[PDB]
Amino acid sequence: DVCAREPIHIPGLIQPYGVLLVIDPADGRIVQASTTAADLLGVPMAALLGMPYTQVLTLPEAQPFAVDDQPQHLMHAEVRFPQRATPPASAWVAAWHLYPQQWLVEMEPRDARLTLREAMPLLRSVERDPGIAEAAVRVAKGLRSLIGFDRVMIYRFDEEWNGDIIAEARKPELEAYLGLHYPASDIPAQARALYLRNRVRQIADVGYQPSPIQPTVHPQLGTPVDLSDVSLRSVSPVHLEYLANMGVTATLVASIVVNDALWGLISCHHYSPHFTNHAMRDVTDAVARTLAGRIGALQAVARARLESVLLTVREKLITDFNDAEHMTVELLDDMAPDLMDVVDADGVAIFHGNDISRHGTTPDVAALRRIRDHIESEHHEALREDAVGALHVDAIGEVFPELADLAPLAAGFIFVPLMPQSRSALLWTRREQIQQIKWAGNPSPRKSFDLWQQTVRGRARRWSPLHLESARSLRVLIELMERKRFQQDFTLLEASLSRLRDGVAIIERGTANAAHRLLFVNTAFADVCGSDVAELIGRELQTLYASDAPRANVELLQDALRNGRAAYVTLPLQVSDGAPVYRQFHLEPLPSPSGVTAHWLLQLRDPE
Amino acid sequence: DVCAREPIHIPGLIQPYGVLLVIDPADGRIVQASTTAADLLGVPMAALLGMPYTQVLTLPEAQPFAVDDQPQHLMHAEVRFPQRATPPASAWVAAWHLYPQQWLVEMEPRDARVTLREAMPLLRSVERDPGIAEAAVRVAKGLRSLIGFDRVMIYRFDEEWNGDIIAEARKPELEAYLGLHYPASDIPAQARALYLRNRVRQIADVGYQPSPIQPTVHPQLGTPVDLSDVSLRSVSPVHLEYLANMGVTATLVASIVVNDALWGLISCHHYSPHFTNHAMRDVTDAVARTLAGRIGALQAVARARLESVLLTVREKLITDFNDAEHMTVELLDDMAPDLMDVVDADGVAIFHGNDISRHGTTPDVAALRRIRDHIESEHHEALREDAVGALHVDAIGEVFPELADLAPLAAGFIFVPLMPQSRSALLWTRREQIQQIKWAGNPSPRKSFDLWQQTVRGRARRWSPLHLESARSLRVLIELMERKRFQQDFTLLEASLSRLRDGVAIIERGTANAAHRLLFVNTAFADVCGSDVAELIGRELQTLYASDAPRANVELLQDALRNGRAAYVTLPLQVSAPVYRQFHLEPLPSPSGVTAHWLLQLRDPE
Ligand SMILES: */C=C/C1=C(C)C(=O)N/C1=C\C1=NC(=C\c2[nH]c(/C=C3\NC(=O)C(C=C)=C3C)c(C)c2CCC(=O)O)/C(CCC(=O)O)=C1C
Ligand SMILES: *C(=C)C1=C(C)C(=O)N/C1=C\C1=NC(=C\c2[nH]c(/C=C3\NC(=O)C(C=C)=C3C)c(C)c2CCC(=O)O)/C(CCC(=O)O)=C1C
Repeated sequence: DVCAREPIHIPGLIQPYGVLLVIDPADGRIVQASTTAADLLGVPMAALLGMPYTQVLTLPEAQPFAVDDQPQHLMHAEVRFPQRATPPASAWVAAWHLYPQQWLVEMEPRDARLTLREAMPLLRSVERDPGIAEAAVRVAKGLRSLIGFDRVMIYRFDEEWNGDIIAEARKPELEAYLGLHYPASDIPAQARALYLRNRVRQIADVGYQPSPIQPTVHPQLGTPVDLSDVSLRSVSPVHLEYLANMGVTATLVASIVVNDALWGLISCHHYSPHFTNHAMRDVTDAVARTLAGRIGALQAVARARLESVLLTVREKLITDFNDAEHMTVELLDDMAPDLMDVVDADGVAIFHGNDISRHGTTPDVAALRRIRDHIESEHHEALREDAVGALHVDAIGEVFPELADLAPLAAGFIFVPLMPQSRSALLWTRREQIQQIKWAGNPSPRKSFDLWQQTVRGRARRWSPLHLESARSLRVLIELMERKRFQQDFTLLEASLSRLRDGVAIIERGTANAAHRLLFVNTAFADVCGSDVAELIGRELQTLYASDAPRANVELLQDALRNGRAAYVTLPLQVSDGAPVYRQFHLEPLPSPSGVTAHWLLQLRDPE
Repeated sequence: DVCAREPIHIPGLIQPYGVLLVIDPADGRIVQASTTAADLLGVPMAALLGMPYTQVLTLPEAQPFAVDDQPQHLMHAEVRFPQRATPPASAWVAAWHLYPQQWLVEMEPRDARVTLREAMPLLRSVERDPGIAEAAVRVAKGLRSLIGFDRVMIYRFDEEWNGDIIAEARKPELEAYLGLHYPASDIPAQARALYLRNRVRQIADVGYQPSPIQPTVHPQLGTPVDLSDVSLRSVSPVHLEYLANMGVTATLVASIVVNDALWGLISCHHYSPHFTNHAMRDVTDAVARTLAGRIGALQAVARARLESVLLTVREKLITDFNDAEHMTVELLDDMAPDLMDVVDADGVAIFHGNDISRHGTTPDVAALRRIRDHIESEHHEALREDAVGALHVDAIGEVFPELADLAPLAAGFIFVPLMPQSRSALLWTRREQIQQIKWAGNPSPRKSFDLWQQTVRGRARRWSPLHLESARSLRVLIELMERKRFQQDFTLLEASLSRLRDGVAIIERGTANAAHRLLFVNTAFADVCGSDVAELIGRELQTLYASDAPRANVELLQDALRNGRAAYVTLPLQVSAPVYRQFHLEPLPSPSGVTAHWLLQLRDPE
């Protein structure tokens, strides 16, 4: 928090190995310059300030130019210093950063002796490597041989922005850092952000003399120099403290940017001073690029493969579960392996009112009932809201402290449906996975990096979002269960109704513009009318009584229908053939949650 | 296809610019060799054939070796020819393809003339710019300046393997090819497949003299040379015809391979002869890979963004839809915008037995009923089986020719559920999207490339697999609808039966375990007994009649219950006067026909 609040991009200091000048794109005048400029360029800080760059420039290659909006970056090219008699003992090379209001020229030694063509057999290998692990180690081993670093490691960022050394290539005599876990605070967010912008950075000598930009703020713009893109940018004195405490004298780290996000870093350490020249710096850029590219592709194909297997298994469960009308014991015992696999659970428990069907490695029925009871609690009603489609825990003891135990079999779980009481419910469980976090430290930078193995009990393997959506996708199985149950009970009650002696009908109350329709009619009611049951459903009630029926008796029926009340009247029926069939109409209003009657029960006593 | 039928990988011919030899990994002797070898190597085809390679070429950088299974490929390295009195008018460079039974050495001029270093500002720029379009044009403009080709274009493959020029950089004086559509037959599957294997190919001069491999078939293996990995491999005379008809003299194309699949190509044309040396072929591979990597990342972020918006909206619909027990008109009118957005439809229609709730831009009720009827057809049962979780069409006229019209509003659609009849159903519709496809020809290769704008009607915007999964994920609302309907009807029937004047009870059978128990009982049946409805549920049919009942009348009831048949007997009940009543036991239908429940009714005295 207070660590992440540090400029780091505007230190007003550079590394002493190179020289930096700030040029005004209108005049070509040097507005700001680092103290290291005076010694190489010839002219001291006095006249060097406010001087046209061309008088101290000898660039045989490309030249700087005006930029409209998007800045342009020119590569390291030969630079010579005319206002001095052979100032360097080594070849010098200058890079340009051209922004609309300022130009920045950074120059550093060429160095020579070591390159892109020799990196190609390595790049070509990782491009066709299977799995991130294989590529990561190939890159560390390969890069360690290409540049000459004492140790090269691939630092993968995890979900909480912590880090893990997943690959390492080092001098045999060195203590291995492989598999060591570092907190998220070691690389604060403001640094991580810059590591997407500036993808390769070097520290030639940890604890150097930082060379400051003479006018710290722009003499006419009043702004500090945004050294985000300058490779010479002086690094944090907190990181330089950490690096000295770790015993490293030189650094070179390149970002692994997968899908426009910092996936990890290629961290190189040298326990002696080491300047990585523009050439080696470009080679490490190419390997980081290729490694980020392969990781992404492998991750993309993986997801794509997993999603299609997980779909088949889901679609089989939806079909198999629909096809069977009565949910037998062998049905669920066949379903169980695929019902666990879809979400990658260690066990599953199917609930249907007091009954529980447990499969795989799950707690006992008493505990599965203890877990379900606890979730549907009034106390845990906020959890079900804040949950997305299914409630899930990675560590039962944290979320549900009263279910602290049960962690060995149901440490993690996916509970569906989010609706309380419900009758039908699915509970996927993952058992405890004792995790061993290999800290290189413990919880201003740390002096010691001693191994500290934190043993974490009561947690299960994290539910991947692929497995959480696979769960949400199977909510349809809960509604399948409920529908089929109400369907079974409804047809039973309809069968009992359709075979009654007394002739009954369920009337749906109309509206002002709608009329009262027959919703249900039994064979005894339909036969007294003449028409078959199917033809009479949806027929208006006003149809059933003869278009002759007395005013008084009809108005009594209409008054109850109008007011949603009850009626008992003898009315003649609309005769299909002849004989006047009078029946006594017993209209009774069926209860409504609002008390405002929505349906009636019409029954016509069968004479006996 | 008669196009793809051509085995373009075994032509028995090479491009004349380089030399090819087939070496036996046991002896090191040259078994086969292109006619261009004799002139370069010194020794003519006569003594050259069957000669140890070591005698005819000295390699100071890289040497061949034995391979066990997986072939190895050595890069272009310096090659010198000792059997000739100064044969190099230019520097020569040799590449090796080492297979377990054969070695293949292909050599071509070094050419020289800053390269991989100069490509770096371009590579760093594409990996940082947003959107495939921006990158594609950057690559064409950039690559045109790096390797000086007259025109550079980015050819993106579509769903039906056709191709579209999405980016172009050309000599100003040249007629633009940008936005032109080419058929899938122009690059046969045979070629596309090879373009995954061999990632960069060049034609130095279209209509060259093809130099053949002297023993066309291996002298001891009897097989033709699989030139699939060889850069000198002679190209099809059909493409060379096409290229000459288009007026191009030189070509260089590199594959854009996104997630191990051919996404497109970087096609370069030169209207004068042009040989691209190993170095610029490596530079164009680096840009093709960086562009393929940028395309993939942008596609990955896109999916990631879409999946998270589609999720929120889907869970907004599952909650809102569950919360309401009464499906009001304003209910569905509130749901409608989010119900259309989840699948990115232009309209939606909710069905629930004869009723239809139309929202957005959708056809009329008569048409929505015409469509639904057509899907649940007997002669269209093959579609719903072959469909995954939801049936969907991109162009209604193709799949359903009788539904040829309707396309202006329901050109595309997603229908859920796949089960026929089923009272509840959702139909998402996308309206027609008239496409203007700009052909460079018309339907042996075409002589003319004249513009032909096909005005494509009757199709809608393609249903992304993400929207299709967003649809499958909302199958739960169809089951929500059906559950809530059966629940509403069941409580209604339960309320009704619990009046009726006549005493009613539903008897569950006494299978093996237990006896025949009361499943349901109405208030009229419970009152004649004495006990309340709740206490009487679960009780045996034996417990509610009191020990005063005659043997014969009881045995008549017992006989029907035993056989799963019907009865009608007068039996006394439990006296809380004994109270006799007409026991009318009727067997309720079963799917097996084997009776599982009965309807007991006791006619109320009148
Ligand atoms: C302010 C809190 C910090 C603590 C505590 C600490 O240890 N570091 C803190 C701050 C910063 N770290 C910065 C950069 C940084 N951190 C790492 C971490 C590692 N490097 C390693 O080699 C290993 C293990 C071998 C670890 C865990 C790296 C690699 C970097 C970047 C170094 C580089 O790119 O050169 C940082 C930003 C500094 C800057 O770039 O200006 C801060 C403030
Ligand atoms: C049917 C056969 C064919 C017709 C008709 C036709 O026109 N070509 C046919 C066959 C083959 N084409 C092959 C390769 C190929 N085709 C293209 C297409 C284009 N290139 C362009 O520049 C444009 C428009 C500007 C189109 C359209 C391309 C780029 C290639 C690959 C060229 C290369 O990689 O060098 C082949 C395979 C030939 C081979 O490589 O052996 C056949 C057969």
